[PDB]
Amino acid sequence: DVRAELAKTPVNKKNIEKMYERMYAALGDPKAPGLGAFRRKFIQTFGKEFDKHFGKGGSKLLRMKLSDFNDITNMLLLKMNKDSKPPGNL
Repeated sequence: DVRAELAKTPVNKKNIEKMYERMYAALGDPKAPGLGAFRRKFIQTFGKEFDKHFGKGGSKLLRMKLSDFNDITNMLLLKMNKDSKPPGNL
């Protein structure tokens, strides 16, 4: 959806970061209210790299071009989706 947003118009900063806020509030911060120990794994293994390939607060993503972002997130997913055993029990 940001891969559409970043190409929907000339790049639209406040809104592009609002989506990073959605993402990082969901899946970037380890200090979540009701975080599960399974999902914590993904956060530790990639929240770091969201700070690096994107910026903390989205700064790189706020200016980065879509041909880069597309393959940045493809690369992230190519290593996330590599394997990940879904949790068994609440």
